[PDB]
Amino acid sequence: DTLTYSNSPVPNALLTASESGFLDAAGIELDVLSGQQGTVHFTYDQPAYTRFGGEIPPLLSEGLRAPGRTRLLGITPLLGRQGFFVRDDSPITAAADLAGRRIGVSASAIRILRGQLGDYLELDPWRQTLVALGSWEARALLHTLEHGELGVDDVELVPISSPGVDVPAEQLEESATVKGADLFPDVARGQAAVLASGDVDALYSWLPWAGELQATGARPVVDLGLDERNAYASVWTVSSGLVRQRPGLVQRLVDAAVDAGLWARDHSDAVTSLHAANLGVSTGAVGQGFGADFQQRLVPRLDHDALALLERTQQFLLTNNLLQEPVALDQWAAPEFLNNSLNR
Ligand SMILES: O=S(O)c1ccccc1-c1ccccc1
Repeated sequence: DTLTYSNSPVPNALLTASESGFLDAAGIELDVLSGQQGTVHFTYDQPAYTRFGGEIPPLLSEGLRAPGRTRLLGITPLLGRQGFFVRDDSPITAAADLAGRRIGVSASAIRILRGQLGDYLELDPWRQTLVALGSWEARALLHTLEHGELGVDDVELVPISSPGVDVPAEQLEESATVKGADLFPDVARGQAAVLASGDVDALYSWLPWAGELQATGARPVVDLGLDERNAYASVWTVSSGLVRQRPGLVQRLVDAAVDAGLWARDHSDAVTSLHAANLGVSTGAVGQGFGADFQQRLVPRLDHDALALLERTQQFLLTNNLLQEPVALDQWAAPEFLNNSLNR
């Protein structure tokens, strides 16, 4: 069987099972989304599509635009090097030092931080979701400033380009695929340039990108990766029709991901390498961006703790008016598959 797919620049068992051959053994082959069909990464508008990535796009799709297109198969928390980075030679060493400083943030993050979404509700799915992706920077800045007893009104918000948030339709359509290596090439190099421009004092970085940025001679004012309140819940979705019509296929898919997740625990280097190749980053940055032992946490989850993390992100979206009505996670989830896999 053939399924179209994609994954965000996050640790996940779908990519792992695919690259390690577990899916092939299960008689499943995945075809990654081309840049020309890239919007599906945000819209889920395909009959046999599966994605494992950030939770914001699917939450918006299910809760704001097209309820019912997907079912949730599992969750894999994400937490690693994260925060507002400054050059090593910057006199800024504590959160309090950010007072009155120039914080580079995406236009999307500025809308959220200002509490002024503008035309948000009128935007097409792609641009609309990109506004919501400004949430990473927004929450990170709020948490960071709390450390110095500061608020958003105590700093200068300066518009800059942020990876994954600023993705023009032309860039997407011109990209070979939605793999990080194609869509997000040399992120750290670009962020290092912003910090060297003399017009910004700090900017937000995370994922392996933060690992490579750090290597250029930069550091986070506050490493948000050290506090779980900065974690996100990567979600694994599949077209709802497959769940209802081809449960056998979905079960084989989930079984393969679980086996791949178990296998990953004893093949850390291979898992690091396949993620590094997929994202187009150094192998060392993967561990920094996802956590040193992320390979031990690849078996998908649907336990209450995992669902609570997903709910936490959903609440940030609701509070900030990015979502008006919440997605019923228990209804969205299709726990029977993962449950059957773990009971083998
Ligand atoms: O949750 S998202 O998939 C996501 C999560 C983390 C980093 C990048 C992206 C992304 C943004 C735009 C297009 C493709 C990926």
